[PDB]
Amino acid sequence: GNTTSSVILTNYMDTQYYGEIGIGTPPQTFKVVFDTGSSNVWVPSSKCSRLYTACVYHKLFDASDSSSYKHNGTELTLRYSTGTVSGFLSQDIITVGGITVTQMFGEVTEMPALPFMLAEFDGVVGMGFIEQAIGRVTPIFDNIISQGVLKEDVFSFYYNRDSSLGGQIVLGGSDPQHYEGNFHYINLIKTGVWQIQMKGVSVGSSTLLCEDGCLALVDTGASYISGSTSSIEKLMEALGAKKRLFDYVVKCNEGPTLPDISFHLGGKEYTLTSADYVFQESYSSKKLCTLAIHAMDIPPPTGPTWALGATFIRKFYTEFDRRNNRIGFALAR
Ligand SMILES: CCc1cccc(-c2c(F)cccc2[C@](O)(CCCNC(=O)OC)[C@@H]2CCCN(C(=O)C[C@H](O)CN)C2)c1
Ligand SMILES: CCc1cccc(-c2c(F)cccc2[C@](O)(CCCNC(=O)OC)[C@@H]2CCCN(C(=O)C[C@H](O)CN)C2)c1
Repeated sequence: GNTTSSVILTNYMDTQYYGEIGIGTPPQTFKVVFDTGSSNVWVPSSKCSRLYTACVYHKLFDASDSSSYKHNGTELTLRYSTGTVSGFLSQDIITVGGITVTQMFGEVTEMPALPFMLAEFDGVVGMGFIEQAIGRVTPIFDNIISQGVLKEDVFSFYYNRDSSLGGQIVLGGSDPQHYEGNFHYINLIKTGVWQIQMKGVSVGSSTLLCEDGCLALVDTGASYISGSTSSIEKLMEALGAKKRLFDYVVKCNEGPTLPDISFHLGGKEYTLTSADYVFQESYSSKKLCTLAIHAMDIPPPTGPTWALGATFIRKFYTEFDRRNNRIGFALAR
């Protein structure tokens, strides 16, 4: 097949990037985040108790409203760093862009208030490998490969700066409009996860972290860049940032003067200036500005690892290659 189809993404405050997918006949619309860090697709369910407030505020899937719905009903539990969602498995036809697929997805009957009452998205579409899929359910992208409609077996991500297009994901290729130059490709350490070897982390001129090498998970569902607590504690100390309850902050006036942060991947230096990784709401010295970096300790086998999230993707257009098991990087525009 020659097909390459694009899905438009809505950018909410440079934290949450989501798009729309139909489910069933007639299609039921859902706002979903496309996450390379998880392999499962799930949406809120009409069987979700209203005692969970998230199921009131978000859109619910009604199985009996779709004639293509096929019952499964196996228990499913997904674990994130934030907590757990629970539900049961179902199967229906899912539309993404111009592509339709019959897909096994979760129907979530348990949706904790924290985080999900802060979610502008209804659900998640896992772009990860089947190796990470709870219940070993075929991921959506694998079902798309089987259809052989794609021009290529690769898919790419584009995240924009809030201010116009929000963001775009392309299935089957990349969009030259949103990147310049050529892609620099880096192989995955192993199949089953989107992760690449990182040869170190630099603050300004000196490389202060990840000196002997570390893991970098490219995560399209990650809002920030996240490293191990040990790494971050040293990074923020070097930047002079102060730890709040949630975030790391710096005096808003000092933000533009913070040094650059470079990530060394595939022998090349990937730099993020203070303008890239700092939220500047004001430049006043009397206000504190949030940093787009924080600490998250990812448990093995996946961790300990860095996570390169929207902060990183925003500057660098990312191509995910299934056929060759590699990740391309190009300057975003
Ligand atoms: C479906 C992923 C997920 C799971 C749990 C909570 C949230 C969530 C949330 F409900 C409300 C606000 C913010 C978040 C996140 O900031 C990411 C939001 C969507 N990602 C996006 O657009 O990246 C461009 C998360 C907050 C906790 C740490 N996060 C993760 O661990 C996400 C994993 O990297 C991806 N599976 C981000 C999102
Ligand atoms: C703003 C203080 C803060 C710090 C750290 C985490 C949260 C948090 C949280 F606890 C629970 C849910 C969602 C969030 C955030 O989505 C960021 C999550 C990080 N994800 C990640 O690294 O994925 C790999 C925030 C939710 C509100 C909007 N956010 C902002 O950063 C707004 C800033 O105040 C703007 N200056 C993100 C909040």
